[PDB]
Amino acid sequence: KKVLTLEGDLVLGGLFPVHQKGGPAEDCGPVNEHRGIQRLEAMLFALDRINRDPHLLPGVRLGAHILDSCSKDTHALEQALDFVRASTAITGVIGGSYSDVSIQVANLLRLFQIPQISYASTSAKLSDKSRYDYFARTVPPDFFQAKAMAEILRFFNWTYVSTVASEGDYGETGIEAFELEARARNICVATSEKVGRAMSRAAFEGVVRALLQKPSARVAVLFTRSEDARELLAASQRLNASFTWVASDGWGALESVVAGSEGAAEGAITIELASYPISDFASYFQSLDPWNNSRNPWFREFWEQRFRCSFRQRDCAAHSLRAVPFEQESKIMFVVNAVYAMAHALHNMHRALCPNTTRLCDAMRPVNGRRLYKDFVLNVKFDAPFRPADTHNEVRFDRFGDGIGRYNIFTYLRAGGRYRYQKVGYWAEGLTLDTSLIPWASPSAGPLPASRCSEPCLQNEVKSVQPGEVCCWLCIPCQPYEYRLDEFTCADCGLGYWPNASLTGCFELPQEYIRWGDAWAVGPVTIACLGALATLFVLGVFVRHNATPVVKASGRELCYILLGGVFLCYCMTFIFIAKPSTAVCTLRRLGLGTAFSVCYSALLTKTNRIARIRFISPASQVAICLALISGQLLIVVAWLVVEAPGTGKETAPERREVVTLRCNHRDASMLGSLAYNVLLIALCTLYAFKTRKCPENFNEAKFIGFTMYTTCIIWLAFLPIFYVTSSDYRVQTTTMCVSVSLSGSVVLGCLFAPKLHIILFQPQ
Amino acid sequence: KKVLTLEGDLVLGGLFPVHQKGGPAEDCGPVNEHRGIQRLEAMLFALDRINRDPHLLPGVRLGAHILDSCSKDTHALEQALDFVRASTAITGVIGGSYSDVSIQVANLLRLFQIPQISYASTSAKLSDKSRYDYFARTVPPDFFQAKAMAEILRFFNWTYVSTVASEGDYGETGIEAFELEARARNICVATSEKVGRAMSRAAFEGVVRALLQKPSARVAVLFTRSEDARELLAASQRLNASFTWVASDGWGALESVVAGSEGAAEGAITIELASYPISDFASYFQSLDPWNNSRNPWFREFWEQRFRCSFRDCAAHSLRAVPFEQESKIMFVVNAVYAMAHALHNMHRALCPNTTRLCDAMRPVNGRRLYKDFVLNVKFDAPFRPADTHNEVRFDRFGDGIGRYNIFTYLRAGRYRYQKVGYWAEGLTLDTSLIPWASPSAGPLPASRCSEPCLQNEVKSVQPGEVCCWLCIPCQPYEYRLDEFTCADCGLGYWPNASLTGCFELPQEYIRWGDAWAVGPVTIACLGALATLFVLGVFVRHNATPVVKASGRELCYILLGGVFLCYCMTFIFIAKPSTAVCTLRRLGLGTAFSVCYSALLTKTNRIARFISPASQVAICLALISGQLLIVVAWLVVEAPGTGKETAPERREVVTLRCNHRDASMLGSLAYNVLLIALCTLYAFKTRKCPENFNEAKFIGFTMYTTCIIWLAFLPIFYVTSSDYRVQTTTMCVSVSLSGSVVLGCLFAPKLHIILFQPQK
Ligand SMILES: CCCc1cc2c(NCCc3ccc(OCc4nnn[nH]4)cc3)nc(OC)nc2s1
Ligand SMILES: *[C@@H]1O[C@H](CO)[C@@H](O)[C@H](O)[C@H]1NC(C)=O
Ligand SMILES: *[C@@H]1O[C@H](CO)[C@@H](O)[C@H](O)[C@H]1NC(C)=O
Ligand SMILES: N[C@@H](CCC(=O)O)C(=O)O
Ligand SMILES: N[C@@H](CCC(=O)O)C(=O)O
Repeated sequence: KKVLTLEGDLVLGGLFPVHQKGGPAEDCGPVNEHRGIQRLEAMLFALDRINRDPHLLPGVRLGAHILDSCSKDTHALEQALDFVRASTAITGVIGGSYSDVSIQVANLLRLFQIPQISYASTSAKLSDKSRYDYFARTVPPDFFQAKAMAEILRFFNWTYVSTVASEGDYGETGIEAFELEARARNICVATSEKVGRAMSRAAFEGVVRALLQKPSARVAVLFTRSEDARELLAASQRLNASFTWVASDGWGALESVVAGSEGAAEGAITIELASYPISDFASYFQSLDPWNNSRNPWFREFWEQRFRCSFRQRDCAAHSLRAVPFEQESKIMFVVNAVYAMAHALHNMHRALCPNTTRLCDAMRPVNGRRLYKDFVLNVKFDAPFRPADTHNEVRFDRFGDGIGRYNIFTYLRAGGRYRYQKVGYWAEGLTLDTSLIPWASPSAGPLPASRCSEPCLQNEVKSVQPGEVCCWLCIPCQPYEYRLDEFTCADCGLGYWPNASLTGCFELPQEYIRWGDAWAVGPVTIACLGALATLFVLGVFVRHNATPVVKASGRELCYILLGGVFLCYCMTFIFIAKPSTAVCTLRRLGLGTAFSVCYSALLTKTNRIARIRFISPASQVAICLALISGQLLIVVAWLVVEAPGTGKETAPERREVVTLRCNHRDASMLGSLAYNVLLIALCTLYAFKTRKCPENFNEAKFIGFTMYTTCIIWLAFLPIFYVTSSDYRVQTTTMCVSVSLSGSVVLGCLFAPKLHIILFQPQ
Repeated sequence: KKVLTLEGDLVLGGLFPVHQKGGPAEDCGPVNEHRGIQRLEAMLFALDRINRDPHLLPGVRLGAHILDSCSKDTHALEQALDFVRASTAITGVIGGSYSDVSIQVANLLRLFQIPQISYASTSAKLSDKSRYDYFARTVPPDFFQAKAMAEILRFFNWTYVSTVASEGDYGETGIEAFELEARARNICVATSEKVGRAMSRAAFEGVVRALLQKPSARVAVLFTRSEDARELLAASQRLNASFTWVASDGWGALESVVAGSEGAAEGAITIELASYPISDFASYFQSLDPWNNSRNPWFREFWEQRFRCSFRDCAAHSLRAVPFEQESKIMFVVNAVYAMAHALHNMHRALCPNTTRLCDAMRPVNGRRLYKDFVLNVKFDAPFRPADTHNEVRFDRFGDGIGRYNIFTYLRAGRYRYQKVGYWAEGLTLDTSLIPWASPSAGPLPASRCSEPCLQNEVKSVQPGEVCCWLCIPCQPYEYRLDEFTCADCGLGYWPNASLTGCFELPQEYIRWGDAWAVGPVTIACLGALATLFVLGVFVRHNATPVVKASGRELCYILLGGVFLCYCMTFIFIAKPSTAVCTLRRLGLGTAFSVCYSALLTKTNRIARFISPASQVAICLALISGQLLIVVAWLVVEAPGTGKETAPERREVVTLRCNHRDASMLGSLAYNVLLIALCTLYAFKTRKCPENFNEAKFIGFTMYTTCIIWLAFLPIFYVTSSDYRVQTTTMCVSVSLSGSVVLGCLFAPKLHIILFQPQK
């Protein structure tokens, strides 16, 4: 209901938010001590400085008609009728501390052609000159704050965040640009909330809970007014929640937002417009008292709110503004600039429109607002008022009547104890953060907070993206034989190889075979050596005593061939344990049959000659034995011609199983040669059953039959053991040896023990 | 720049979109015919009918001051300055069509206390009476169309959808409400697009292409103004793109939107406010011609545009010959005018009781009184109503209407037409028979979803909070799925049913009686049993024969019996296991071996060296009963049971096994081994004299052979403990061979000398 009026030739209107938006019962409550009173005193100070300037409007004195908007658009629009009710007359309006108020006032003012310059309105909608064609401002739009915030988020690897925004033209227009800029930097948003004009504490707690619903998103982005930010921070403190805040210029660097909720706000990052303090305004504002500053109608209420006193008790005289500290507001410069800009415009008009006189002129009595705005408002160019030493600034408007984009970045920190605000880098055309000043980001404290949906998969895991969400992937493990060729897919190697340590490689593994130094090779080798030594000893004994009647009673040539066969029977253990080659496989295929053929042929001839006792000479006997041996050899030669002498490396469903080196298919030759021997054995047994006759010095073929029986029992009992363990061929070939050696040892003991018994125990 | 003025005692304002929005070049474009001239003539007709009624304002003549908004808010406000310049006087303002114009005008009018009633304005923001405290309307808000659309997009199963909006209050608020309602029902928005105030053809084509980038969403939900819809349809026709359109009342049922783009628009579904046609208005409009309708300044431009003629050969045409199609919202305009008239009549009756002409008290009408006590409390029969209807005019606490809607489809008959298929008041009802593609035998319904349904055997896993999309995953071949999200184990020894929800205990397994591995011995055992029966019969018959007389005992008959029992035991090993079968196997094996070796223990003892016909039998029976004692004690200690086996890589493989472990048998075999070491020892000590027919060296040979067999067999058993099939085959073969050795080695010479060569 109050208005500030100062007489002058030309009157400039003003609009400031002196009072905060009251509650339901009352339209307007408490006073704004920083964004209200100080800005108004700045405008008054600029007017006073202009009115004693000889170079700027020497003969024209500027008046003022200042109103209060009370942070509400309807109240501001109701008050704004005073500017247009005259058509005293108002040339232009320096106003706007909010975007809704500015838009509503511009919509009304454009119908009467009244220029308007704003000092704090940063909405992008106002750059459309087809809708708002009477408007200028000294601040940049919100097109660049979204870019700055997106780059700040991208710097710290924050890819999963949450946006809280306010309702109107500042909050939604800013968040749409932030969402576009996030899209252009591969970022992703989880949830979105909005705050209404009328909101209670319970709804704020609901917003906090909705933010807490997603635990992975620990970063909250705010495009909010100061009151909404204060209430949200208070609610978060009450509910004991912890977030890392990134806020717009609504929070700025105000101390009232974080008053009483210091614990919740610590570690936040905020953006503010770049500015400097003015030295004259401090000395001007620190000399004001209610008994001299009569022209301001809202000063006494501010005095009572500030110093907590009352003029009724006559106790407010002691207090003074000098003793208490002074913290100048950020946008004061902008306010001063706006006023000076308008002044300069009018000066140029007065210089061009009528150069004859210095006072006002009959042509310029009713000022034209189209000419003034279109020609002179947008073409102003001067040096900034009260500029700090060694710094250069300038006052200009773009095509859209907007300012220049420069911002400063602040953190809230806990001192060594009171809380203060510090610069952490500029932002002009690209970020320039200095990470040393932020406490939460020096590495002594800990690693930087995290805001990702899903953690990075391991080198052995692969990524399969879930449809509908880029930021979140599910890790998977590859088969143990599989290597990871690319980030989102892995393949398997060709059989015979194994993944590299880095798992981006294929490597041929260790070919495995039985080795000489193994105990499983040592044992059979020792047994074979002992058998060979025993055979040599028996041969040496028979040779040494070759003239005794008992030795002469038996054949000597057949004894020698049988001893040689026994020796070959033993040597095969050693042949069959040797590393496979081009020659060793041939010996493995040959010697088994050769040994059986030699031994069984010797037995056959011995029984044949005893049974017959034609062609009984020691040479007919040698010929028959050699023919019987050569028969088996014929088959081996044929097999060598029929099949291929070679080897093979295999694999099995269990791919881990190493590629063993084995000989080629040996089915037909071995089994057939089996016949070259088992049939011969059967004939020998038959002739032994027929040799029971004509007893010789011995002719106890009861021993040869027993030998054959024991051999059949032996081998025939290896067949169950084999299938039992068809794997581990290295241990598989630890039965063929130990059966062949046993058969040979049975034959040797059977044939030689009675003769040695006679040789030793009796003279005969 | 032109104004329509009619004199009267009281004046009502008006605001209609007579002209379409012009381009960058000019302020005002071509004339708008349906939401223009028709509505303006409806208002004029309502005023003239009110100005000749016995019961409503009999002594006061109402005037009019009607302006043009040209589809722009800035132009509408510049024109609306005329209403407040008096502060002639304006009693009320029958206001905007589009929501932006209404909001802009209301912001200015609330300052001077001038009531306003709108038509066709459906924005939700206007329901907030803290800001627009002088605004009323006869149409419901946009809070219910979102519900209607979300239920049409759920009757048919659509879940990946796209949205297109117009910049401004109407489109943005509507899309926000629709998104909330869709989330509430599990409907998910694929992509979101916006249309600006000034958009070129390339921008519309870009919007179409952006819609065409995600290809599962084939349904587009438009909540936009009519001109944007027309331009988007033209762009879609040019680029040969096909979608299913769901539109709000901005499209409505206008023929202008679908002029020349019939192919792209076919099959669309739109929503319109519920209304009826008035019959007096048709003849009123159809009777107009430019020579007598001189009070309307915009009529000649409409005539020129409509009939394509120039007044500078215009009299040949007539409006009666052409068909007439009434616009949907004529009733609402008539209702608004009548509501204002009734409010003024009631106020006049309250304040000027003794006169019919205006009195001095009402001379400057008080806006705040008329609106707070008379406008919101009107109630009357809706005028020009159908013969059997009950529509009434009233306002709620927010000055709103009742929410009822109709639903239309666009089809080809060869002319095209709109067809009504249902309505929405509080619950959705629609007839799918009238829709061509929704009718049966036409084919499957158009589909739009993130993921197709999972297979029977598969399970879906999704990220948390992902309510629409689903990622299917195959469960393991041996797992029972608890619910769609998570598969689980079914149970050891069980396999999942065919339906993948049931589970069934696997069948057991035991040797099939026809496997050749087991068949081979059943035959060997039969042959051995036949031989034992033969030998027993021959020796039983010829007891008189001297070969029987020479040895003189019955341990031979015992031994034979034992041999027969050993073969019957090898019959009983290859059998279906049970408790009794386990006991029989665990008794008979030891019994048969101990019997045979005890017998030959007797004969070796007897020939080693009081020897009596009963002492030898007593020793044999004592050794047998000793073995029976041991086996019975060990069977009492370990109760016989049956079990089922399973293991780490068992893959549908079940088994039946005896509860007794293999190693527990070992003790009995140890016993028998010692027995053998004794029999052999004695057979070694008596290796010289042939007491009768050389019957000692044959006994020695038999002892050695049995020792060889046991030495060969024992490790094969331990090595083959791993595999059961080979174990049973080897056990059967070894036992059968061990019996055959004793038989053939000992009983062959006696049979040969008795039968083949009788010489005793
Ligand atoms: C009563 C009858 C006694 C006889 C037995 C007998 C016999 N038996 C051994 C047969 C056999 C077994 C497994 C093998 O797989 C193992 C392997 N092989 N190469 N690498 N690993 C290979 C061969 N071979 C032959 O000479 C051919 N003569 C005879 S006389
Ligand atoms: C952000 O991510 C990049 C990508 O690896 C990394 O190099 C950079 O260090 C991250 N930022 C910080 C502050 O660690
Ligand atoms: C939509 O899904 C429900 C759920 O199974 C189903 O009952 C209904 O039939 C579906 N709609 C149509 C048109 O089939
Ligand atoms: N930039 C803020 C104004 C805040 C202030 O007055 O400091 C807005 O446009 O909403
Ligand atoms: N109901 C639409 C206008 C559509 C019409 O003109 O009928 C709105 O609120 O903007």
